[PDB]
Amino acid sequence: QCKTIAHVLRVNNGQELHVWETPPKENVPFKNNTILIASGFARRMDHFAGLAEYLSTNGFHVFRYDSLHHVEFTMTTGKNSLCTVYHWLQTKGTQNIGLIAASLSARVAYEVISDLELSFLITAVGVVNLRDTLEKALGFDYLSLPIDELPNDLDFEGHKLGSEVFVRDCFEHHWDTLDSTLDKVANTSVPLIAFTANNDDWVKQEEVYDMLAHIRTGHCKLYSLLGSSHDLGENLVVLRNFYQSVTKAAIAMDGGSLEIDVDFIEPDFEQLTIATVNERRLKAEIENRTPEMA
Amino acid sequence: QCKTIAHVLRVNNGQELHVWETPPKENVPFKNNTILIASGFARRMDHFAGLAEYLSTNGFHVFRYDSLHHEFTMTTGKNSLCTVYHWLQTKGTQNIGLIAASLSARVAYEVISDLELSFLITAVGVVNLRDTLEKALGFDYLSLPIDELPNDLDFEGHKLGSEVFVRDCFEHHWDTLDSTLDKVANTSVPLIAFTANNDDWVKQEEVYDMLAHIRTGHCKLYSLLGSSHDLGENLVVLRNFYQSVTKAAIAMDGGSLEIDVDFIEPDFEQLTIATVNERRLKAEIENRTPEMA
Repeated sequence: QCKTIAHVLRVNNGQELHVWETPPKENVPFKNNTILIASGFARRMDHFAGLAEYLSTNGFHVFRYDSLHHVEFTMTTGKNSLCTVYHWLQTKGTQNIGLIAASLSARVAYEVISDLELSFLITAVGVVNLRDTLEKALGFDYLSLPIDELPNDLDFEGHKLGSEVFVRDCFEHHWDTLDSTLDKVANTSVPLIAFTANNDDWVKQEEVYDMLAHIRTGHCKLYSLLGSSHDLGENLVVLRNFYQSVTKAAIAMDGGSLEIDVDFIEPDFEQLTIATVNERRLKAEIENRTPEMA
Repeated sequence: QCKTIAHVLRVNNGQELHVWETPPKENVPFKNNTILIASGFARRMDHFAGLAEYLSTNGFHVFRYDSLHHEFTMTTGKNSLCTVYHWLQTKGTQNIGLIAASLSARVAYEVISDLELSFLITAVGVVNLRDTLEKALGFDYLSLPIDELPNDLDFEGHKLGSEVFVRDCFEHHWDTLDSTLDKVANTSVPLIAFTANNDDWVKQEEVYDMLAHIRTGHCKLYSLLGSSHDLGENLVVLRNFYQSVTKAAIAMDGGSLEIDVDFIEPDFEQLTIATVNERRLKAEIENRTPEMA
């Protein structure tokens, strides 16, 4: 299989998380930052297997990770998965790390950017206002209901969510408002490029600009993905416009720049097909792997 | 003892609640409405023993109830009021007025579009729970993650266990002014809201804002003489409290909202005896047959 490695990280409470590692290609120029990709809610995106391809063909050592589980999700479990993989890279010796995150995973990333030592953060259609996005996505503001009148589960695809556990954590760990985001983002030093989709009914672009406007370093940029809505896997043109945008941003930011009109090597359909089928091989591999304690 | 009867209601889940009943004085004109008084948080107010005195000396049959228990959450407050109301209903009592003050008045505004009450009178009643608690406790604790909260919060004499209380505020939407404004909006119950002239804890502008969302328009705001939020600051502030609410209960029992009404005022010996009767009631509640409710 192209040498992508399956890792099982076993966090001390009986929780497990899977990490998919893809090494850089043999003779491309050196890339200083290791890339972390939050690939938990990315079922419909084949867990970003093709983005890891686009990045290793361009020189990056990639780690993709999913969510902690106990053999349902709250935003705090997403935050703990990212902090677990991150401390494991640090102890394997990795020092320079960039992070890419999209949609709901981007809210989890904005939450720790004033606490984590990251070389950069890139987000795509990232949610800044959880309550408003979940309203737009589900057709109703379920967070306005008494907790005990909640439907048993909600379907926010990427996955499905147990309503009470998840809504209780929103309020208790204050994930819910645009202000909780702006408070977090405010004192960061991490460079950030934010891609918004053009026809995105779920993430208000003005709210993204407002969040960028609170980053007191003024060291950020917003760019837009053409003719896309929130669904980045809508068709193959919207998908590769995401892949190429995020790869030029990873290359620019790896070199301290925020201007993304940069050159890159693009995988062809055959390489991308091999990466898709090679994911099924990895899923079977991870069936029997030694957990690594964390 | 003066005639107050104690009762212990046990609800179907093993929580008890205490109700103190004072019948009207014998030869005074009939009063159509029984009065319920939320008295759980009124330790410093001697659990409203003298307001009951004032009221029964004027013909009202009064019930005062505490909070359900086997710490407190606002929903426990709402279930305690709903339990006693439902219990009085089973006794065939039909016309029921309610008096609530401070924290308890928020509980009262939560259910006033669901209960058939003849009227509601509130004193220094909180319309915006998050803002009052910031003012009372010095800091907005509701802005912290639940796991960084202190063990207890000391609110107005009573200690509040912080995790269970803050979880319930968000979960049952007790926290904002808007939640109050939604519950109050379609009410048919007449309301007199008394505010204190220099209350730091409750903003008068927000009480007027609440009253202004009551579509029927039959409500009135009157203000108490001095008072800060503390109705038991001194004997003058306290008697202005007792006196204002007695005129409002008299006037509203006859469908009026203007309180320049005559009333009978207990003297000091009658209020003292009510205070001592409270010790007597508190002791014998343990040798009282629980009533199912």
